[PDB]
Amino acid sequence: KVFERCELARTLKRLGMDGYRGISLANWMCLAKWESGYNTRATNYNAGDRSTDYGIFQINSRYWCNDGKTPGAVNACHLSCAALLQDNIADAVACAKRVVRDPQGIRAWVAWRNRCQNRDVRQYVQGCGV
Repeated sequence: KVFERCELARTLKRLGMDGYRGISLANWMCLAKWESGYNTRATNYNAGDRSTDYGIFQINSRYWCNDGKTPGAVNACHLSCAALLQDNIADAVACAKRVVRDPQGIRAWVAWRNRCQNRDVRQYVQGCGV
């Protein structure tokens, strides 16, 4: 599913993402935007380490979810990477919260640092009433 801006915003907010660990809703929105364009079926394979990024937040199979074909894989989120390509993003949000619980925070995602960190990200939530 490809969420519309404000539709994604109201959802992430009801799932307790606004301010989760000091991270604003606008920031989560910015990450999802550049990471997948709000598309839950996004995927990206990394030939270097044989891993794949899944979903709207592009959660990597090497450390977070199990896709069954990644070497030295950990399943820190304890779920199938397939659960991360579903229309209902409850599991993706839950695993996203787990990722940011590590010392690095949202900085774990290179795309967030390059396109969201230290920049005005207000446009992402203006007009949604969140």
